Amino acid sequence: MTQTPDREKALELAVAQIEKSYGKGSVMRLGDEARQPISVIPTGSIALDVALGIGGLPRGRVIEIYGPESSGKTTVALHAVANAQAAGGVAAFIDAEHALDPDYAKKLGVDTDSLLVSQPDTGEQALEIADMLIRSGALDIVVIDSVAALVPRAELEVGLQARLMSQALRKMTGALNNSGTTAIFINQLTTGGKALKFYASVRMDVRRVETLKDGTNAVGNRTRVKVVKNKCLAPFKQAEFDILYGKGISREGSLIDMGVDQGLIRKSGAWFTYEGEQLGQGKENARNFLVENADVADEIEKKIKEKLG
Ligand SMILES: Nc1ncnc2c1ncn2[C@H]1C[C@H](O)[C@@H](COP(=O)(O)OP(=O)(O)OP(=O)(O)O)O1
Repeated sequence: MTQTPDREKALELAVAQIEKSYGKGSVMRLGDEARQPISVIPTGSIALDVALGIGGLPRGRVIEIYGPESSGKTTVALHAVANAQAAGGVAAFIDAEHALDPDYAKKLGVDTDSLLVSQPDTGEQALEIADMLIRSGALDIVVIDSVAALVPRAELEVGLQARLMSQALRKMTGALNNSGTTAIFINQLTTGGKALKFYASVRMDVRRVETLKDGTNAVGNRTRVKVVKNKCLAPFKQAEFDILYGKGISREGSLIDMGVDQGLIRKSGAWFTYEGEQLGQGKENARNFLVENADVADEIEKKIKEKLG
């Protein structure tokens, strides 16, 4: 063929139909401008929020946060919870690991007192209780800690967990689209993950990069999240942030990094300057600066969201 102009129109149609038959996000161009939804649960890391393209987690979708032991998964999830609550939303936690430490959760901004916690007796029950809560249309965000831990009733008394997820997720997936409840599934390191991989609209890969140090010992860790699946925005985008031991995700920390990576914060050797005055000498001070000077911190957050979306 020798075509050229009529191609960008035929393709356009193709896409358009693919879009309508299988839903928005069925095909995209990695370079495409992300759609901008109304509601979205911020993750608490401006970087991860943009890597997600929509500023936060989508609603009414199943999210999957997988990765190895102590990567930041539960942290990231607990944050998405602390934000859903901040907006006056109610959350639930389906515990099948019995490892949730509220003291920490509270420090992140979680209204632990109002947190609906469940601890099922079988993997089926877990999803059932999940579904039932979901359908009430009262929940905003539901976190199910560990897919690996939802053992079927049978085993508790041959690919059972696989079938279990499949069915469970088939049913649950519809109720979510109609309730606007986003559900997060934590995954270790794949059992029933085989299907979750497909039902999931967003799939994040969290891994621990470096053990953040500063003179003394490791006061935190540098986490790297990679969205390997994103049906709401072009996928394959990654982000890095710091989780300080006991503190969680350093918000300001992202403000700085994301700040300089957008020309909003100058770096003149150890010094972090922001449109005139100085923030501090050394990322930590800069960090500390923003944490006690919330006002400006918010200013920087606002300006990056104004510069991208
Ligand atoms: N109660 C706590 N107090 C202080 N730091 C904590 C606490 N819980 C977790 N962390 C810190 C230490 C770890 O480096 C980091 C782990 O994040 P986390 O979200 O708990 O990872 P994860 O959920 O992927 O792994 P895990 O399998 O251990 O549950 O957070």
